[PDB]
Amino acid sequence: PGKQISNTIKQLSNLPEEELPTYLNNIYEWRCAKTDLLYWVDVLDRFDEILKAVVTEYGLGQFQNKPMKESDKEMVYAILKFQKLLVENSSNKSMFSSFDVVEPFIYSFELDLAIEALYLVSFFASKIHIQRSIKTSMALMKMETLKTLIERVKEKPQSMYTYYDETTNNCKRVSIKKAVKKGIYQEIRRFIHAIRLHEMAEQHEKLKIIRMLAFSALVYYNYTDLPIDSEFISRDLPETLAIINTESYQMREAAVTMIDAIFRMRIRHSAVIAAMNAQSHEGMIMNLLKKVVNEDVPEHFAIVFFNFLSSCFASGPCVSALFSAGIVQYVCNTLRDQPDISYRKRMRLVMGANTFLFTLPAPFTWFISENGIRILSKELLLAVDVALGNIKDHDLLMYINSIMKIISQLFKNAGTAEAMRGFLEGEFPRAISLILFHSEEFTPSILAYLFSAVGDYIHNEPSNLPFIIEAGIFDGFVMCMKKELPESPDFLLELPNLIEAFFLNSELIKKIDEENILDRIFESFEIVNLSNIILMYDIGRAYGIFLENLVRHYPIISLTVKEKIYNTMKNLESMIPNTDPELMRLLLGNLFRMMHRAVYRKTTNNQLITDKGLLNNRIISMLMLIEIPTETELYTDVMNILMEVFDEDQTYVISYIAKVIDRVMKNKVTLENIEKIKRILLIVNYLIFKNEETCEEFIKHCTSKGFLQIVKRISQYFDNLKKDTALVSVAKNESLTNLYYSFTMGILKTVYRYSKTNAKEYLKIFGLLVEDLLSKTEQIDHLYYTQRMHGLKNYIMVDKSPQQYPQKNEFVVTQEYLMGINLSETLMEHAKNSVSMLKDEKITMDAHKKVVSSILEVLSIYVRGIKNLFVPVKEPKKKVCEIEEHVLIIVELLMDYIDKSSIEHLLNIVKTAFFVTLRKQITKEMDRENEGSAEYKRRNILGSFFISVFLNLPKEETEAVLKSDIFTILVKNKKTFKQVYNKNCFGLLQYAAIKESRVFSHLVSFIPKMTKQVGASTDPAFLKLYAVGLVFVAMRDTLKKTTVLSRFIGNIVFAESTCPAVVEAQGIVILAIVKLKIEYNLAITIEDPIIHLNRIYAIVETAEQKEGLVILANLLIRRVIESKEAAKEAVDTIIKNKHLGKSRMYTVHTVCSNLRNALFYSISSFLEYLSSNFECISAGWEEIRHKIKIYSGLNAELFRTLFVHRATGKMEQIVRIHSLCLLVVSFPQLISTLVPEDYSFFMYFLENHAAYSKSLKPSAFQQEDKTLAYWSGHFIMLIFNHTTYVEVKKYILEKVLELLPTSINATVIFSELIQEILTMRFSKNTFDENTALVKEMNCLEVMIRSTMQIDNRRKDYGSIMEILTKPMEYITRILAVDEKEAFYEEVTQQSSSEQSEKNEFLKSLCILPISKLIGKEMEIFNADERMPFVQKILEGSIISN
Repeated sequence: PGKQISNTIKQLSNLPEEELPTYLNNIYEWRCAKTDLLYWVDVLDRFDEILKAVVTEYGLGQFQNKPMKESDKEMVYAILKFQKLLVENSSNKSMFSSFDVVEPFIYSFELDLAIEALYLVSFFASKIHIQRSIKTSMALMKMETLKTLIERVKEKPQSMYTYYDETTNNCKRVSIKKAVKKGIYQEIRRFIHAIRLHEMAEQHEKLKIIRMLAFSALVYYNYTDLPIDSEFISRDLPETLAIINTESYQMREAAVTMIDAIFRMRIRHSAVIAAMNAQSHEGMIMNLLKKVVNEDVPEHFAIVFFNFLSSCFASGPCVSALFSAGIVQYVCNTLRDQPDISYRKRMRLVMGANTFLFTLPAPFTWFISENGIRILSKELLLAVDVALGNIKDHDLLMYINSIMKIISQLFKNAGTAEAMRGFLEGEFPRAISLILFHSEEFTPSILAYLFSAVGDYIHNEPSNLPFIIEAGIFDGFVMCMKKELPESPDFLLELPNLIEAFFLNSELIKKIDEENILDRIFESFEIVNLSNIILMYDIGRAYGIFLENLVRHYPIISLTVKEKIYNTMKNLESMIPNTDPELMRLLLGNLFRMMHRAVYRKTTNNQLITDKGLLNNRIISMLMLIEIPTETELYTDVMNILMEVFDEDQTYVISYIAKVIDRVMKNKVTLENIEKIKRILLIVNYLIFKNEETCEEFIKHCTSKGFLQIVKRISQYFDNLKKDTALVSVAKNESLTNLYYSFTMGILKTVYRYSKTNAKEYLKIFGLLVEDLLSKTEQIDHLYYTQRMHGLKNYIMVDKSPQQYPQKNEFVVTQEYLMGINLSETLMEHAKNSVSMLKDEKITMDAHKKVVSSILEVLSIYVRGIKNLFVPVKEPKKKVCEIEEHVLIIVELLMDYIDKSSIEHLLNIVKTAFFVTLRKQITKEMDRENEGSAEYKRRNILGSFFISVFLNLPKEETEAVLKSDIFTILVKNKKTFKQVYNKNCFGLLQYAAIKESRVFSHLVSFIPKMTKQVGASTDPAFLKLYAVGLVFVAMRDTLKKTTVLSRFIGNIVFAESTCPAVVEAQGIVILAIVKLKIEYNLAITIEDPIIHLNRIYAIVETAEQKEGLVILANLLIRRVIESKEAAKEAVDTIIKNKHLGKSRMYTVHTVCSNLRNALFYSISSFLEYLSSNFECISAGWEEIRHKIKIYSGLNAELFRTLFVHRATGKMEQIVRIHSLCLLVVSFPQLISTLVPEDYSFFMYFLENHAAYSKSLKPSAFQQEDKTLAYWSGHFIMLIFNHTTYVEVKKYILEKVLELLPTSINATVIFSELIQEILTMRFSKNTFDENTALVKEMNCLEVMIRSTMQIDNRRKDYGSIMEILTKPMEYITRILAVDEKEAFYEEVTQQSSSEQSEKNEFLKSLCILPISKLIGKEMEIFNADERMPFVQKILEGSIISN
């Protein structure tokens, strides 16, 4: 911002609309630096909205108010002109959203509005070729609307106007000469424009310049993807240059802007130069230059024209042509010949120069050869000698700025080193000395470019340096620096460069040391006003690099630089506590980011300027004063430099921080001191954590008595902080205790993880800290026990075995460390005392649960690595048996207080008590003999207690651990078997039953007792248990037992239910019973399942997750249909699927897992297949040598009976037809035996299929309607594809042909029916007979008859035609082609939640192959079991066979 910026913003925002033009007219030109548009957002919005109000008052559609007020027009005219004036010197113009209002001003009746708005448009879209981002801003209006102004305006050019319109497609006139009423005299706007051009001819020159402005604006939006031919440049460019050369100024303004637009896009610059006459010395732009220097031109047009020239000077060939014309000699002649030209003319000349003296090197070479530099010296000296003794002339100082810059970039460019020859010889030294001696009254840019050029020339050669020196140049420099320095960025940016350039000589170094100019260089940081500039630019990095290179090349002043810089850090640290916090935050950020690169580098002489002790003193003094956020860059830099210093020498750093923290500790207790200790604890935590490798001395000092006494005093002070809550709140006390404990944890982890840590020395400090902790525990206030006990848990955590070996959970050496402390006695004391308070009822029950869970986990993970725990081992059972006795005592003491937070730890305890057994570390014989053991009976009675405790909870909590391997042995006892069977928690029963065999040994005996309770049990768990038990006993009896299955006789009847779980249970029971009956002789007889089937279909409507219901229904129905031979052949095909792969498959287990469905389907079939056609399975003994459907026993009558079911509801009919599709796909042979009369029922299928049109989508539809239509059509087309049945196909093709021409939708859907009939090809020969049958009936005749008969004049008629193009074309292509290639041809040659989930479920439904159907249906029976005893015993049977 600034002073004028905000003042103009507020004036344009507050001044009334009547007074707005009055103040606007004062500011004729922007005499200020380039700004940004983001500050005038409010001004832009106000001007835009008042423009909307004005134009809406005018109508924006008809311009009804032709006689308009002068106040509003003057207001808008000034608003536009000065908005433009503000905006040419602005930034970020892609956000300009006021563009949409200017279009009606172009067509407005007052053409001052139009000229101003089009001037704004010209400026805004003149930058398209450079920025290219104004596409969004200027896309508010079309680029095609204003094309009515291609025609040239003459003296009343046209009294005839022709307009072109649609539909009529004719051109005619509308009278304009009437002009009776102002209302009627892109199309009414075009009519208004016609009236403007014809009726009002007095202001015909004005509308003429309007038309040029509008055509130019169209060019500016887009110069159009352009018809660029040779003739385009041949007429457009010469006509425009003649326009500029001959006619007036307003229109040549648009002309020069548009030719600049044409130039900048950089196309056809060869023809542009050729027609441009730019290579001639007197080209048209140089002709304009002569005109401008001779006769005055308006400032706006002059600025635009010279910006056009500057754009021209950017391109290569263009500047080459201009230089060949002699632009350098031209401007040199104009400069030499007359001194009376204005400063602005030479300003424009040198702004051109700052481009064409750097675009190409040849103009620079000729300029050097043309004595140009000395001419510049002459003009500069005369300008400055006129300057002296007079008031501030803005134009003169801007000219001097321009001279300084042009010389600065001329010297800086590497290829422009030709100017070094004539600097000293010319009056450049005198001019630069004069500039230095009067720098106070000059623009700071003058001085910055001066310093830049001086430094560059000094660096160019040291030959002429003294001639600079004793000429008083350095004297003038020093006396200039003595006065208060300018507050400019570039001045202090370029000062170090000249300092180094002077340092190129030793005498200058000794003199600057004598005069100490570095004082100001260093002090440049601590200025509040300049601090903003320091924020903006990267001054700190520049200072750091400068000082680094200075000390690198010149270590002579290293001592002085060091002393002065440390004095500067001390001075800056002095003003920290007594200034606004953000000020030190940002100043310290700057100072640290500059010392980051200034000090601690790897170059030479940096070790001289890196002092560890003093820098540590200053950094610690900084640290104990200010709080620093983590995410700030200053935090990162201070951490980086401090860790580098610490890594340089850890010992002195830790010793010094220790003594400083002790000394500040012994002072008064203050909250600021609390912040200091907090931050010091945090920083020591980070430095401990970041330490990758540690020296042994650091570990020893951490174990030194001084360090531990410091830490114990810290603990004492923290306890003092715990004295009162008002000073340190409970949250603050908890936080400080947590951070202190975290420090202890970190140091303990570091010392333990240290290589070959001294066990005794580490245990010494560990014992000291734990005894301090337990001493602090006896205090009555136990509210902080949570973090203390978490701390002791972490103490257990740090002393743990590395467990590097995978699948290893056992203490390596930490067991002895743990047992050497007698922690068990402390556990006993804590347990009894906690139960004592439990009797005292002063603790919340949930708090009691969390306390006992904490105790349980402490004990569990304290003992889980104890060796030979519950192991009957002879020698080491002296104390581990005592530990087990303690554990049983404690668990007896806490028999009634096991919570969900404790059940996992109880599982951990039981896992530890049986670790080797469940990990199969037993030999099945050592376990078989270890029954008579003290540890064995102990763990038995404990397991009894755990079962008793677990059975005291509701089902919800027990569901978490319903599947644990511990129960496999817990229920293995028949006593516990029946005890938990009485508890009715059968999920454990199924899981352990799958995982264990003796549980089945008892369960099969149990089954006959509960065979009677099955009837209408209405329980999921009981029924699934019955099913799984029956199937498992059936397979076990097939495994050469047999006689057990024969003894089971009974019968069960079922009732009706509405709850789903009951119906899935009944369905699974039917599955099991029918599958067992069809395969094996079982005396249990059940009724006809079809009643339960229609139950399922009647109920699937309301139930959720119908996927299970439908899949079980389909599987059971094919079980009913299928026979043993069909299943055996299907299993054979499944085996052959892998058999043809001939992979390696060395292990039996992987093959069994991949084919679990084949194994568990019918074990007899797979066993006989492996006996005869054995696969390529190594079988654990070398390698083995390796190597149309007709089915019987089917139930076709049931299919026929369900065929005429004719249900009513939507979803169950959809399910039934899906089942029909699946069964016919699986079993096409059943359709062959249907009654020859049922074909009349296909009417329903084809009708409800054709009722809905998927192509012509009707609204108010349901997704279920789409599903029904798709599936109904799919069923019949599947009959076509998958069946070789001719007569039924002939009958149905008849029916479809008669029903086709009934209606338009019927015709479309029937043509699509035939299309999908012919598209996907089931088989080659079958497709051939299909084609023969379809051609025999000659469908084409009648269907094309329907094609042209229904032709009617209607809106959707045409759309129906392109819909129907594809079917006949495809049929004709197929039919005409012979049988051989016809098969080879192709085409084109929470209510919402339930609805969404059921729709997605319907979408998921599709046809699947039988094998994965088996897999997913019997996943329920296997319960996704991986390695049961079933697979092991089957592998044994296979191996033995």
